[PDB]
Amino acid sequence: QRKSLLDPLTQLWNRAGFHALHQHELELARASDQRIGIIYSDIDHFKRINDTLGHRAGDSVLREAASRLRAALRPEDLLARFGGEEFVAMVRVRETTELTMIANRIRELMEATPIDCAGTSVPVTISAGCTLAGSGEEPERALARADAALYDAKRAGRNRVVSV
Amino acid sequence: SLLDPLTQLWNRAGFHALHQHELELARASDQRIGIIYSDIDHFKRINDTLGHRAGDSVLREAASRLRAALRPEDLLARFGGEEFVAMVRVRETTELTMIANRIRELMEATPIDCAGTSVPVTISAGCTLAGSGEEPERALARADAALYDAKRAGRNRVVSV
Ligand SMILES: Nc1nc2c(ncn2[C@@H]2O[C@@H]3COP(=O)(O)O[C@H]4[C@@H](O)[C@H](n5cnc6c(=O)[nH]c(N)nc65)O[C@@H]4COP(=O)(O)O[C@H]3[C@H]2O)c(=O)[nH]1
Ligand SMILES: Nc1nc2c(ncn2[C@@H]2O[C@@H]3COP(=O)(O)O[C@H]4[C@@H](O)[C@H](n5cnc6c(=O)[nH]c(N)nc65)O[C@@H]4COP(=O)(O)O[C@H]3[C@H]2O)c(=O)[nH]1
Repeated sequence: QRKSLLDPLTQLWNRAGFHALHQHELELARASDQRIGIIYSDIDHFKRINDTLGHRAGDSVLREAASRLRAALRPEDLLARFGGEEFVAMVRVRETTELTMIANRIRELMEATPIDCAGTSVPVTISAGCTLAGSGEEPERALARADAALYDAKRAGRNRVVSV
Repeated sequence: SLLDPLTQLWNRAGFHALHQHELELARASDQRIGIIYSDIDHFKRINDTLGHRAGDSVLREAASRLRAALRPEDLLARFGGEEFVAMVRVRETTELTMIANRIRELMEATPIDCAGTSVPVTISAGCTLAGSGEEPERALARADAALYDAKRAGRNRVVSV
């Protein structure tokens, strides 16, 4: 099947599939009088995990992450993995306060429970940047603003959310 | 219209009027009609010890917390007394039970402000899914009965049936 729109490892959307889904969400969003929020998150200290315990361990962390995230969001919310240890969500909401709240939700639940990697339990946190797609703003533009907030989130110490 | 004057929530009439529409909706998205039936615990004690204005305020804050604790499409109603009925489309009763306990918890999490008087309140609920072609009223009764068991068991308690 023409399933090259998925991330093989986690079965989430990949960068390409994610970007194609934008337009239709723009439709839905204007439709239901909602806003389009992006949450861009990244697993903290991922190399440390990988280099220390091996690629399988890291792939395990990634799989557990994708799963927790998927489970913490409504069915219609887009969730993707572009590569590395980063998960990007797109949610239809009313205002940014709600987006931040969703972001810290994901963050806390990732922090709340360690992850089993071949009998070795590994504690992980996640950082996120999040923003609303501006009125008449293009998709990539908002994505980059969220990527940049994520950067600031890492710099500010990690395990935190930066709403912008 | 089809509203409870006091709280501007649906009344028994408004409830039954939407039901058939909720059936159609539930069928479309392969969901089940969930009913949560709840009653404020020890409500007369409040009315007596602080007055009908107070009792009426507690009722107003509940409608507001409940309503804020559900999604817009979830039906929230007050038939009368101090009881709030909710109708929510879901896929299995564990989900209905969680929703119920959530409402219960937030009701207990914060006293209710009665004009410079914060009063602790709790709520009890009984919940159930409607069977295929079941009369709303039958489902209503089953949840009302579980609500009763929840009261008899000690209140501040959910009974899923
Ligand atoms: N697309 C999307 N939107 C989200 C998500 N989480 C939150 N929101 C939005 O943010 C609003 C406020 O959410 P809230 O503070 O959690 O406050 C929530 C929450 O207390 C309650 N609640 C509603 N649905 C659920 C649920 O499926 N699980 C849990 N635990 N609580 C819920 O209802 C309140 C408001 O319901 P809403 O009117 O729907 O209002 C929501 C909703 O539009 C999400 O994962 N995806
Ligand atoms: N109509 C209706 N259905 C409800 C309500 N609450 C829960 N559900 C349903 O119950 C499922 C699981 O809820 P969950 O355990 O809280 O697990 C939730 C929860 O962690 C997260 N969550 C989703 N929306 C919200 C929200 O608005 N606020 C908060 N705090 N959490 C949410 O998404 C997870 C699953 O989302 P779902 O796929 O949508 O799946 C949901 C959803 O179908 C409600 O107030 N109204």
